[PDB]
Amino acid sequence: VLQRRDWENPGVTQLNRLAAHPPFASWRNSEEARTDRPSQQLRSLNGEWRFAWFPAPEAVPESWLECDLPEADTVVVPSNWQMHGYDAPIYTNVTYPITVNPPFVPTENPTGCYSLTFNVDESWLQEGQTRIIFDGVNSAFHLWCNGRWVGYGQDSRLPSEFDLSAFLRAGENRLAVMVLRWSDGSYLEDQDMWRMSGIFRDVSLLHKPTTQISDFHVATRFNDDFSRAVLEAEVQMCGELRDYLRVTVSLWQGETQVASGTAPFGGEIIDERGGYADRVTLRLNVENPKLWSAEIPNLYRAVVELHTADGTLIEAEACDVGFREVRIENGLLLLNGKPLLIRGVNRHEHHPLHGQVMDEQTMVQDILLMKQNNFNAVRCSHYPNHPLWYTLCDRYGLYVVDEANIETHGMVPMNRLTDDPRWLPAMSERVTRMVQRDRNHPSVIIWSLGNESGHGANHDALYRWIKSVDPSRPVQYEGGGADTTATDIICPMYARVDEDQPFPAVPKWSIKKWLSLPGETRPLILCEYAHAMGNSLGGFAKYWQAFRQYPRLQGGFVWDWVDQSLIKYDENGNPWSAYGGDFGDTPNDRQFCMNGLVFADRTPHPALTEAKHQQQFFQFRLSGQTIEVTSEYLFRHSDNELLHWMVALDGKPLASGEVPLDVAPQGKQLIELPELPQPESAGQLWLTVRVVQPNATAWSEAGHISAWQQWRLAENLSVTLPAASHAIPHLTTSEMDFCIELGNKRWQFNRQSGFLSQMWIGDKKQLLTPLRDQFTRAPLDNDIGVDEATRIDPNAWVERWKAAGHYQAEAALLQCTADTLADAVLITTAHAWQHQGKTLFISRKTYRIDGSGQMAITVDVEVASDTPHPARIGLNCQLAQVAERVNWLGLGPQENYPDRLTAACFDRWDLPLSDMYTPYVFPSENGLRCGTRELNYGPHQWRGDFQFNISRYSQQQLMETSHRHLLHAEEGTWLNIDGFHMGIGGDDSWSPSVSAEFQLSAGRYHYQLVWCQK
Amino acid sequence: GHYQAEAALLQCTADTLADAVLITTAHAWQHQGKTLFISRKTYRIDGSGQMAITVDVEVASDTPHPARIGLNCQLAQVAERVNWLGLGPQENYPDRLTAACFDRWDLPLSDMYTPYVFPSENGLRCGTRELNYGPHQWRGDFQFNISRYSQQQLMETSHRHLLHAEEGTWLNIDGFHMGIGGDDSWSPSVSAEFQLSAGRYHYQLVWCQK
Ligand SMILES: CC(C)S[C@@H]1O[C@H](CO)[C@H](O)[C@H](O)[C@H]1O
Ligand SMILES: [Mg+2]
Ligand SMILES: [Mg+2]
Ligand code: NA
Ligand code: NA
Ligand code: NA
Repeated sequence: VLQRRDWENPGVTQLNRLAAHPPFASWRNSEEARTDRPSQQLRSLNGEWRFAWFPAPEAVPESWLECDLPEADTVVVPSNWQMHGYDAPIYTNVTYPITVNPPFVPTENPTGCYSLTFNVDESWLQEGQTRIIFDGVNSAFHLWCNGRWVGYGQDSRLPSEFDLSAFLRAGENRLAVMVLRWSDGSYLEDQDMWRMSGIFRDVSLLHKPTTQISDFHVATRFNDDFSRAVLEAEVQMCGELRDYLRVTVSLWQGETQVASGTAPFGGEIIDERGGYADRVTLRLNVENPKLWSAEIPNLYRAVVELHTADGTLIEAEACDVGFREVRIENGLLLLNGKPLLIRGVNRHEHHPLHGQVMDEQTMVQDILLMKQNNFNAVRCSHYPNHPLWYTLCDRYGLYVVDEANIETHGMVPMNRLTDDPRWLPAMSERVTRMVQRDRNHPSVIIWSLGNESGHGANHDALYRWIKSVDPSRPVQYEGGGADTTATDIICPMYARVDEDQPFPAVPKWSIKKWLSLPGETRPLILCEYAHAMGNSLGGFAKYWQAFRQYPRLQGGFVWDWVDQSLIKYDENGNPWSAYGGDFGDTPNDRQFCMNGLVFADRTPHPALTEAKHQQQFFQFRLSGQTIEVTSEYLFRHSDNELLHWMVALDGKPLASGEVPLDVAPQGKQLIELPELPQPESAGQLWLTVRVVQPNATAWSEAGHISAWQQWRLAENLSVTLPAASHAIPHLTTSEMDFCIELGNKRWQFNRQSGFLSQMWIGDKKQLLTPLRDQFTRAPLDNDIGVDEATRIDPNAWVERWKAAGHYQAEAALLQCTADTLADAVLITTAHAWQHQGKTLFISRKTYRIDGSGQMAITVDVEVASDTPHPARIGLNCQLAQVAERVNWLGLGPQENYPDRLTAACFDRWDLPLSDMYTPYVFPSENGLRCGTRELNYGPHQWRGDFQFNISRYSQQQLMETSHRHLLHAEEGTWLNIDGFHMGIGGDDSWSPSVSAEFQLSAGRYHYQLVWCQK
Repeated sequence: GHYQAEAALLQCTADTLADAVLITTAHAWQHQGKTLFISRKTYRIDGSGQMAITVDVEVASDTPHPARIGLNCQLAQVAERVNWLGLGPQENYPDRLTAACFDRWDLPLSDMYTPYVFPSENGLRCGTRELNYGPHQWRGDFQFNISRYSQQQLMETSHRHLLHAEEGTWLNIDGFHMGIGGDDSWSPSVSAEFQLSAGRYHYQLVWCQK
């Protein structure tokens, strides 16, 4: 064992490991099997185990096999030992966490010694077979039972199983598991995620009779219109063949048996040597079957009884059966005859506390959120999941892409292993043992060959293996250019909608162009798109406009579901979110582990609502009085949906109402609105419709909003002049300052800087920092890309801004004059922002303070055409006032940006100040709200047509601080008011991704604001 | 009512600045009680004899997007040459300007008119920073056409040969101009990005004699 070094041999991926197979419970009562109640023959060995850590496997003492070590501790299993503090988790993306020297791993290979003293019931050893199942061990392990070696296993994401029947004694028993952190297996586990290890999934003991169901496959085929099905169940036995032996496969819907078949063993003749005498295929006819889909996850129950002809049950197995067809026809992925539109998301198995250990609660939590936010599909990025995941997806209704635990991203070139026949054995085990495990789950609709491992001949062989073994499911794979011969689906990652990215060998064509390349017929579903890293998902709507226009663009899987942040603690025992490099870990890829639509604790990022809106299942058109509602549901009718409409003038409700939605799948409903009441005052009428689900479901609460849309109706422009003012403001001129006085209000303009330096209400200052122009933002993740202090990327927006000096450019005053008028004082200014002799921006302003006490600020900016386009064109100032609430008439309520505002609605919004800050773990520009016409904060009111954000953090603190928890609330409130703001992008987070139409490139910019106290 | 919309004055004040005079105005174009467009303007005339016109326009969102947001007038002058710094030499519109080049152009006044057999808007040149005609110079960032033919005469005349040179020179200077379309000629074919849909529009001119 010490001598062999099997963890450094891709030829040895297991020793004495049993065959893979679908979930077994070995029920000895049919009814228990039918109802899926716990099985006395399936014991869990989860809980308190004994664990010790070692620098290498050589440093594991001989005594540990026979005796528990005193140094060892009592830990909970399943667990990742990094999460218990024993060593550091490593976050790396591409570059391997170990030296690239296949198949060799580091001599210093962290070794986790697990042990358990447990009882085996006598009954279990008198008859039948007792096996141990390790659902997840990262990354390789040797197993001993009662001091005797049992076997070895690799592949972190599939169960390893061993027969312990001859190793177990009655009474107390002891398992010894030596878990290696790195193995030849590691070379195929280079996923972009936290690198951890240990026994991290369930450990259990299964008892099976000596004569047993060893394997079983369920299949369902249909007639042309799905009105008749045939369930086909292949069952294989182990043990002695006997004439009295039978299998009954019976199909239940609730408590009704709908079909049943019983046959002896011995299948049809297969070749010249006969057939499988140890197998039987059962064929059941089902009339008018209830079809399975994510829309309506109709399940049947299938119970497979192994028994004597005379009626003695030997054992029962079972699975949920979902009657559905998955085929690709004429270039379209069809489910039950209908073209799918995949509203998907990639989801790693991550928990901020427990690491890579999963639990029902978290999984259920994830499914509900996904379904509540209009997702219908998930990708198992990039390994087979905890077995409960599929059960839940079967039951709640989600399309799953099941992915082999193969990623060799770090290799050079990416297919160095996958094109090497010597790695085919290791690879095949990762594909084949997956298929054997999950093939009966209806929620799995697509098989994937892994992730980011180039395209090698090994992929082609495995592709064909699956197509041969399971015709029911298309096979996809992205490596080597996303459209190789190893994929039934064009599945690129981060291909853009309109923009070609013609990388050599592996181009990412615009998805619209990709479909029509000469000879191409396949459907396109993006395996990864819209990289939700930090403040992101800009341009998301553009994907969905395309998905809907093009039949063969059948959607994609967002990257990704949840931030991979871990929980650390400070001096005071206060929790904070940690990313790459926060564990002494190096080389690291810092915050690249947080691309989630939700935080590690499952709190939504702002972007989640944008996804929810774009992935709506009802589309709307307006034509005068008529709302046309179109259903994008393929199967269900809108039987738990009513339309809630509201007409509002500038946030003020006028008319409302409800209509029940009665829409057939893919059908249309015309809702005729009543004659609307005439709005008195001036303003813009907005119509808002919402789709509300009256009844609670398995996945949502009563009143859950599933879709919404807005339209501008009538606008009555204000023509009424404000009534003339008695008072006239007084200019108090100085060498250094222009003061303007009216009532208790006082305005000061510094004649050396050119900016409003101060305002007074009564005799209290309102500003801590003068009102100045701003052309920069605290850079987003998308602004940064793969840019770091040691490796400069000159093309990332932040570097373009930096090199051009946007951040360090000083305002030179060109002009600052004062004029008194009939009813107003007029301050005129001009500033030039220069860096090293170049003039980047000229800002020409006028400040018109009149008798009403309302300062009308007019701003016109020239931006030099050869300077990189600025992040924003606006003003900032630090206010002295700190209010509890922020109130505005604009897009909201949540954070929105120019290329991410479709989900925001125009209305009157009122939130606490803290909600106006988005706590991105890597702090940046955040909290912006667009199309705002009025902003209120304490005694202040601004009016116009602007974008804004308001917080206790400066753009300077946001860009100088690496983690959210290190931010300190500054004195007063920083306000950012922008006439214009650059898009956030996020088609990926490693190249500039902001589309041309969201870049501030017009050259000349104009916006006007009205500042008044109310 | 875009074609019979009457201008209704809302504000018209003057102020003497330190070194200039400022004329602030506000207009509403109305039809059947509906305000279509509001035009807010400042005219600033300083010692150099330069008239800086600042125009801010509101367009009601529920009115069809207008053909142009600009200014016009009939000049008494009739010159032989038109000289401009902008896209040219030929007629160009926002959705048909890729062939035009930015440069100093000098054409006879006739060339600034396109003789389409059925008369319409014509002769426009876009992205113009300076226009010279006789004594006059206009500066900013605008589009313009310049001819002996008013919009009114063009739209009322069926054939080009029935056209008569009016007295003086009709000038149209647009801050913004709607696309011309053409994907077909039997349904709206002007793309969204070339429709004047923003709701609020700003442009600025400088007028002076040279
Ligand atoms: C950084 C790119 C060169 S690779 C890029 O990294 C991303 C980071 O979240 C994801 O892991 C993507 O799958 C991968 O293509
Ligand atoms: Mg090995
Ligand atoms: Mg990768
Ligand atoms: Na489609
Ligand atoms: Na990542
Ligand atoms: Na930062």
